[PDB]
Order: sequence, then C-alpha cells, then structure tokens
Amino acid sequence: MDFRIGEGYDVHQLVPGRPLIIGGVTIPYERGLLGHSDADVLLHAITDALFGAAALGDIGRHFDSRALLRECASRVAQAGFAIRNVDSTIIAQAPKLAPHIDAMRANIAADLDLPLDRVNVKAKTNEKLGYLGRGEGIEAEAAALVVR
Amino acid sequence: MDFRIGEGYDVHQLVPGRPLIIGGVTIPYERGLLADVLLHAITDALFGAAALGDIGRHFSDTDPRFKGADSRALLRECASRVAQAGFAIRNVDSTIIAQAPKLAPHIDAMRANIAADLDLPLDRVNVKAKTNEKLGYLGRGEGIEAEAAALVVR
Amino acid sequence: MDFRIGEGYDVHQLVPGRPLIIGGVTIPYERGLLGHSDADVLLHAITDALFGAAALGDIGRHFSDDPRFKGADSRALLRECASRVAQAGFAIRNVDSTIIAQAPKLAPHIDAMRANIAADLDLPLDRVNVKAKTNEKLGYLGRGEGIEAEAAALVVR
Ligand SMILES: [Zn+2]
Ligand SMILES: [Zn+2]
Ligand SMILES: [Zn+2]
Repeated sequence: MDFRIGEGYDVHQLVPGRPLIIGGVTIPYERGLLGHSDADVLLHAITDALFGAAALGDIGRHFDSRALLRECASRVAQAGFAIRNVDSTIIAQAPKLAPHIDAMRANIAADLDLPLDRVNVKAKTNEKLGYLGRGEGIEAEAAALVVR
Repeated sequence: MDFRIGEGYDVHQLVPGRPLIIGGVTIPYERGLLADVLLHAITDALFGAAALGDIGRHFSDTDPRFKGADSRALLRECASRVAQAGFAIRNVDSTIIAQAPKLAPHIDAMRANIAADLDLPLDRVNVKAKTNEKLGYLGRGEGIEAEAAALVVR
Repeated sequence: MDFRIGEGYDVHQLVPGRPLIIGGVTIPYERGLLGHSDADVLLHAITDALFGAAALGDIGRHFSDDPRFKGADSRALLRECASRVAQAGFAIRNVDSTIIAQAPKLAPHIDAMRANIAADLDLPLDRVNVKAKTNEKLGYLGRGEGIEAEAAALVVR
C-alpha cells in the first residue's frame, strides 16, 4: 500500500540529418530529434516519471534510450519499487503518430517488464500553436505509478 | 489495490467568432476556442489510466457514430468504457491555463458538470485556473490549454 | 486505501531587480521571478497539486494574488496548504516535480529544494523529488523570459 506517483516532461528540437525515433520506433520523416543520446523524447519523459515516483532524482543526474529506460527500471527496482502502470502523451504537429503507437507501447512494456495493459501512449497535435505547432520540436509527457 | 494513473493534455486557438466553452460551461467573451479543452484533457487522462489508448482512437472525427457529439457525451461514453474494462474512478484533478477571461466564477459549474458525467461525488473532482503570466501564445490570448490527472482502480 | 492524485503548473516571468527564489532557495542571479508573492514557481506548482489532490480548489482560491500576500514567503503558503489538506482529512504520501529553465544552473540547488519541501510537508526526503530541465532552447523558456514548474502529488484520506 506504499504507492507513489511520478511525472515527467521532455522536449527536443526537430532537425535535418537525424532519424526520428520515438518510443523506440524509427518513424520515416525528413527530420529527427536532436540530443546527446538518440533523443527519444517519449522514453526520456517516461524515464523521468519513473525516477520521480521512486524519488531517485532525474535523467540528468543518472546519465540508446531503450537501454537507458531499462537501466532506469533496474534502479527503480533496486530501491524496492514495482512499477504498476505508465501513461504518456506525445505532442507533435507532424508526422502522424497513430500508426506507430502500438509498436511504442510494445517496446515500453518489454523494457519495463510490464504487460501491455499497464502501458499507454497517446498522441496529440498542438493545434498549430507555438514552436510545437510550427514543427520546431516534439514534446512528451508521462505519469507513472509505483509501489514499494 | 490495483490502482492506475492517467494524464491528459489539450490545447485550442482563441479567436473571435466562436463561443467559449470550457468544462461544459459557456463563458461570455469576445473570443472562443477553434473544442472543450478541459473535458478533452480529462477524457484523455481517463483512457490513459485504463490503458485504452486515447480520445483520437475512440472518437474519430472520421467516425459517424460520434459526428456532432458534445464533449460531455464523449466524456460519458469514455467513463462507460472505463467501467466495462473493469475500472472505477477515484478522482480527477485539472488545470486550465488562460490569460483571459477570469475563470474562478465558473469553476463550481465545471466541477458539477464533470462530476455528473463521471457519476462521481463532487469532492472527487477538482478544476484549477491559471494565467500564463503574459508569456507565450497562452500569455497573448492566442489559445487556452488544459491538463488533467486521473486515478482509477480495478 | 482512499488515494487521490493532484497535478500542478506554474510559470513566472524572469526580470531584473527581483530575488530568484525556487523551492525556497535564494539563488544568486541577476534576475528573479516576478509575482505578487516571492513568486516561487516550484512551491506554487506543488501547492496547487496538493490542493488539487484534496479537491480544495487552487492556490488562487486560498491565497489570492490581497496585500496580505505581497512579498509572502511561499514556504509559509505551502505549510498552510498542507495544514488545510490535513484538516480536510488527507495525509500526503509523495510529491514529484520538475523545474524548466534555460538559466541559471539548478542542479547545485536541487537537494536544498528537496529538503525545504520535505521539511514544509513533514515528509522524509525519500518521499520528495525535484527534477531540473532545460527546454532544449525552445520557446520563451528557451529565450529565458520565464521559468516553469510542474508537480504531482499523491495523498490518502
Ligand atoms: Zn530528452
Ligand atoms: Zn481538444
Ligand atoms: Zn506562482
């Protein structure tokens, strides 16, 4: 009954010459996300939500973004926590994300050793507003529930 | 003891020539949303907690089953789907971010609409109001955002 | 087993001539956050998440941007928030949060922020978390026009 919640945020710029990788899925696109890692904004947001729920700090303190997510899960477990569920949203004007959501969920559940029914990924546009609306970047946000 | 959490986001442009409807409430104002940003966010948080995908998967602008549906009917159908999936709703919290108009006078009405649609006691539904301190498109009154969190249990 | 969750958001402009106070920490810097109170964006977001979890409205309902709160210490506001949440019958189980800022560097101050929040909520450190982010050079955040914070809280009645 010792439940905890975590919340995470990430954003990266969309630039020429990078592959677009979100939720571990390589999505055909003219630009990709800019970062030191592969810049997987969704996995990063979920990673931060998991560190937050476990009160283990953040991705900046601790560190392929799937390997990092798998290591995050290891650290959460090390602290005595079990992951109960993850929910998330990706915000991008383009490209279309719906065809790729199922693969992302499958990847996240594998990396977190969760059944598919405890993992969720939602897709949003930003209604043409802000840097998101202009296609300058992609945001992700996440929530995680854990228990010790 | 099988609890789950969900989170939701929505945003729309604020322009003259549309009514302003938030949380099922029509608010007198010179501009409107181009589109109930609060109900959408809550709807998405509930689907998320149940791991049922999102509002786009359930209620396609394509689908004829829901053409013209009010954001409240969609919220009600969301809740029915959440229950059949085996989940009971424990609470909802949310924030509306808008530079104008003032939203405090309307909060109890929004809470009442949401609690009704989700068949929840009023004290398990919360709506919070923020400005964006004149920063960004929110700050310029070009759009309004909402965010939501939901706790459920199977 | 009567758990509830809350979520919070805040933002303030970054301006010359103001103290920069985040998570109760006074951070040396040429600019500070603008607000009616001390404009502690992180404590405000956490305060809203707590009121939200307890279904008690928001920081605007409880602490109106009244001369009673000009210059107000946002740690005193957070403690009063916690007092009201407890009066409503709720116990706090944990808090998580994120600060998004182009500058200054926040990592050196995070542990102090966590300690302040934990003291104010009468929680052990291992139930309080503060994460620091940049906005990867995007938007008004990327231009340093303001600082955002967001929070999540779990409580139980
Ligand atoms: Zn990232
Ligand atoms: Zn919407
Ligand atoms: Zn504030």
